[PDB]
Amino acid sequence: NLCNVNNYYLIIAEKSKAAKKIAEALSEKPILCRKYNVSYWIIKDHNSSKYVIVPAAGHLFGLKGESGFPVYDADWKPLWEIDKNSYYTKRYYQLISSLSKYALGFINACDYDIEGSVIGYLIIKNLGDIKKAKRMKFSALTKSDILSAFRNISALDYDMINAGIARHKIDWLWGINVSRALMISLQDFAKKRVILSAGRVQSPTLVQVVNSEIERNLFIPLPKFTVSIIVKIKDYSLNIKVNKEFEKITEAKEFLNKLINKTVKVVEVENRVRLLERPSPFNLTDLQIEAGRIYGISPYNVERIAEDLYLDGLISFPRTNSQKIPSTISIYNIIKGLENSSYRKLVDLVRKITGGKYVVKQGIKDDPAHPAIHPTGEAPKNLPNSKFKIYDLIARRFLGSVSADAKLSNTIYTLKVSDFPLEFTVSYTKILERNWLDIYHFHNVKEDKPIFLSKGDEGKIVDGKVNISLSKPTSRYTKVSLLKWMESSNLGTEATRGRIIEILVKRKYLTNNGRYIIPTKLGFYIAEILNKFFPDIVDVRMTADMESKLEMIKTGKVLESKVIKENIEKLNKFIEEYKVNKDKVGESLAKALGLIKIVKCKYCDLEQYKDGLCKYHYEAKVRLLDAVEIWKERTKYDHKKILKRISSSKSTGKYVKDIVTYMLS
DNA sequence: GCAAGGTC
Ligand SMILES: [Zn+2]
Repeated sequence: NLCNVNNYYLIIAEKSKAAKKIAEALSEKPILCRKYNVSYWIIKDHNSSKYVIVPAAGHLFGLKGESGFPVYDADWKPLWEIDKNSYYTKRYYQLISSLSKYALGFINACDYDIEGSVIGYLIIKNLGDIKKAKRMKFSALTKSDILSAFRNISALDYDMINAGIARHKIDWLWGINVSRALMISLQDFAKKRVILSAGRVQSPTLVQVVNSEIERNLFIPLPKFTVSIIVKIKDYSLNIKVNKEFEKITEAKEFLNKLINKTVKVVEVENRVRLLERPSPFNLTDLQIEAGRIYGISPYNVERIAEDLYLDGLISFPRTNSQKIPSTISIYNIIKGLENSSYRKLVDLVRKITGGKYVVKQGIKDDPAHPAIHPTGEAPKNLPNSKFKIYDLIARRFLGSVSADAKLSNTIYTLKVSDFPLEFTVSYTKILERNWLDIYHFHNVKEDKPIFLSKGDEGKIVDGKVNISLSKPTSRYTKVSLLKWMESSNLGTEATRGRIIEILVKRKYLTNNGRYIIPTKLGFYIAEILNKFFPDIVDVRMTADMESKLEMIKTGKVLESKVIKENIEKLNKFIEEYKVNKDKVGESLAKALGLIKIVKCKYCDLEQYKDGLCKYHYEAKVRLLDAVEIWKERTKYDHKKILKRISSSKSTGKYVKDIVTYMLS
């Protein structure tokens, strides 16, 4: 049988598609084999050496520690021996273990990042011979990249491996201990056993939602005033908002008074042609943001649809931060694949506006292991509309990036009020060449109605208004805008961000208020408890500091052992200081879950704090009265008018509106 | 039991 083979080198890939692609790169007829119901590949013909290519399935090993508190040591163990979720990995473990027995040497061909180095290391270490190990380094999954990596096989980068291991240790230490400190404190106080968690990523994310929700529910809009004018010039009546703001309504009224009756004169005309840049290809964060804005799909669902499309061979590997396509990726093969599909009409358009040359508009962000998300060229069949909407975004985004920047004709009129130092512009845009706007057609570009003015034309300011504008709070969070905030803060990875948000929901820390996501009462107190006794775990700075130490490990500037001991010092010091207050923590937690029931606020479910009000409803009144004074000085309105306008604004925090409502009776 | 991180 063809699948019998001896004296080969064992090439370990991170996933089954990567293994297949490597096998296809090294032989034109690689041998498909099957054992423990896992596919693997034999190469009998690559330059007179034998190779077996076997996929892992993500991590096959994970840290495992003792039970109890606190625990400052853990061991790598088979994931299936500890986690019944990842029982899926056992058959991969068994296959690789079997194949390692006859192998002459081992090559880690997992993805070229910190986690890939660890996955392959632990597999070779525990199932193979780490003394006979080498590394394959490729940043894309093309034959050229793979065969070049294969030719340039090097020794293991232990600095990269140790950074990866350090990341696991740090996250295990803080995640497990602090999560246990939460559960153990409640257990000793309330004699209740509930699942509570904290972590380097999930907890700064919870606190962000909680802090924003607090400031928002306490927000009072403050008033400012701007002036708009009516300009009669020739057949035209122009309504112009003057770029000047006023705190006091009286100085806005004096400004408007000084503009009315004055003459305005066109002093400059500029006809300029602007290029509107075509988009770059998607990274997962861009795709999540766009799919959210255009279709309302949640970032966790976008991640899993993108995965299904990639498992179907329709798009490249989606868990990528890159917005770049490297030169080893055949654009021609994608375009001609998309020609043999329903997109051929758009391809013909791209071929037209480019003169037949497809140049990717390379984005800024990179990824060491993968290029940006792009269609493979394979034509889809039987995509439910939800999976087609994602595929179409990716394909039109890629096709748009290989097309042409759009051309805009801007007519800009500079008008000056004669007898006053005030200039202001009036402009309309007309789209010369839509170009990518017809391909990635998810961008509305406003073409105003043309206005024909000439240098020397004059008009009168015949009217105007003082316009009030009320200040605005921070916006509410959606799952996608939270995703965006995490990426912006460098929390999580393309894979974990969606999932970690869903963890915060499953722990009942956050919940869905329709479109939005809002903290629960449990979430509120967990943020407070964690900021009080474990503030490091609640700041995005912990990830920044950890990333910095990890880059030092990767570059030979520090030892993993130091970083872990330092981490243990900080955690333990908090652990010591914690288990004195550990019954207050359980107490706060007991209140958090509604076990210590309490006297409720006059207006909500929170615990009353002063004058019959919870601490936030009390602060809402303090802040309201301060604001009401500011409104008085600025607007000259009477008290009832101020309240009723504050009660009218969607910007007004809920807690404030409860008090205003009451003040109005 | 709990993290964050791979992938299924
Ligand atoms: Zn209250």
